[PDB]
Amino acid sequence: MAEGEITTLPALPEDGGSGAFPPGHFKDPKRLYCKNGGFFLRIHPDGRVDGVREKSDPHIKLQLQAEERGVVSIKGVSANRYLAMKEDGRLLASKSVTDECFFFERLESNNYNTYRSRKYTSWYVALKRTGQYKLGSKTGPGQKAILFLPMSAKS
Repeated sequence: MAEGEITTLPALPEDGGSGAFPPGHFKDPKRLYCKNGGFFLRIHPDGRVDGVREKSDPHIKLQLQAEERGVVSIKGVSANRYLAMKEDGRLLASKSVTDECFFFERLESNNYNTYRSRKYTSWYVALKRTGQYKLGSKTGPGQKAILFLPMSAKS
């Protein structure tokens, strides 16, 4: 009956944020919790990307990896696929990584993170309120769907 995996509750591990996010936190998976509509990102094995409020889904355990400075490659653990944004706006995942699998990460002044697309820095990643994936064409500033809260599953 224990909700979620190893519990969670609001916390703040490593309070030494005197800079940004140097290499030292991409060793454990990270749950992407969307503050808009409260929805956790979840990559299905079929590639279909969709968010869900069921934190008891071991499919939301995405393995992130820091590549260059500010660049971070996302990867699915159970899905075993790298997220990829198409050119029209359809988001999907594949076993082979590509140049569209990168996402410029940027932390704002609100403890909220923001993943911006690379091959398309003119659009950010954001889900809908019904748990569906918002087209990368309707995404943009003004919408708070960009306020993500990737919590590391340390403990």
